[PDB]
Amino acid sequence: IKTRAQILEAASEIFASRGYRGASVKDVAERVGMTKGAVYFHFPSKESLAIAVVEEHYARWPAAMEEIRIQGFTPLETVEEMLHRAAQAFRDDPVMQAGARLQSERASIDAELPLPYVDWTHLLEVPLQDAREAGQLRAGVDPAAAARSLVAAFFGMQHVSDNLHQRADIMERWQELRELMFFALRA
Amino acid sequence: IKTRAQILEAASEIFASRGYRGASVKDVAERVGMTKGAVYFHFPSKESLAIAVVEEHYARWPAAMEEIRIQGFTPLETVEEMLHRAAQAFRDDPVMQAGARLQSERASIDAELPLPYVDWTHLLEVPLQDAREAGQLRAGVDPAAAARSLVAAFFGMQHVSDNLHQRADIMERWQELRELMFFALRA
Ligand SMILES: CCC[C@@H]1OCC(CO)=C1C(=O)O
Ligand SMILES: CCC[C@@H]1OCC(CO)=C1C(=O)O
Repeated sequence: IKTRAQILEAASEIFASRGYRGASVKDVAERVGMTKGAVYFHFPSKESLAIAVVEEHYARWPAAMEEIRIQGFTPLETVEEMLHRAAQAFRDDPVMQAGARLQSERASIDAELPLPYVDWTHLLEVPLQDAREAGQLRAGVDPAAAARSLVAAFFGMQHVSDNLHQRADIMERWQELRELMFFALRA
Repeated sequence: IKTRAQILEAASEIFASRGYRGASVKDVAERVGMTKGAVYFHFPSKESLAIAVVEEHYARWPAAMEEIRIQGFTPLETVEEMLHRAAQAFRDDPVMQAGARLQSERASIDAELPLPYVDWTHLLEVPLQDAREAGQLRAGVDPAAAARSLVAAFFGMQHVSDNLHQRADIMERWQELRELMFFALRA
């Protein structure tokens, strides 16, 4: 039988390609192999399905940061590698593409989706605090401000890449912007 | 009688507050003082009205850059002051707020709106080229890349500010990000 993750992947594919309005639970059930009633057991409405997709595209990242940390990357290199991985994931992964598209549509999706930006901001602030204490971060740079700036800039870069080029050029666009941001952050 | 600009301002107010779907020509006509048939003389459909709002929120900026240039600001200070003025304008001006909201909604507005980002990218590239030739721009920084990075980062900053805080904190959010970007751009 199909798992929650399998249903979520199918839902992600459809939301990424069609948006919330154009997606249906009927089409998710067909894609994934099961009846609508069976899907509703896992996700009782289209709204709850959308929420689960957005939540998942955030909740995955703490574990990634832990994987990087235990390899001994410095605080600022940890932030860099997280954003590298995010860029590849928006490029490739339907759950990320769907999470972003659902959040793009938030003003006209009647569903209580998680607040954008704040999870990644909170996530990155921690290594950025360590970077400050360590002497890695340029004097006067506030870690909370750096976290906000990085998340907003990265968000904007990936959004532009999506809107204009379906994220095909995302890695180059991130490289050129990251070079400036990290030049400004490094002591 | 009402001018095109007056109709466009009323339309902007409604689009900014309600989005494209929730806006109507009927409500624009009521707001501005005139019959729907009289409004349709200027803008034959809701689509053409939306296009005019988005086009206007871009077309205004070349003149602003000229006003700054003739005061003798350096190439990089010209870029800085343009983005300062953009931040205040998104904060305050319904036409800017509407332009951004209509572009946010572009994937589900059936209207041929102008491509986002490219006008501002082209606009800023010119002074950034001058900055390079002048020796103002850090060695190795490509002007076209800097223009893209600045537009995407600024876009993201203002979007986050809108989504979370209705742009109330936009000037502070821009200051902290601009400090990093321009630290990285200046020779
Ligand atoms: C560092 C990822 C920033 C990010 O990009 C898309 C998106 C979806 O709203 C984001 C978020 O909410 O944090
Ligand atoms: C420097 C302004 C960047 C900008 O912010 C909102 C928006 C609307 O799509 C933008 C654009 O298209 O260039």
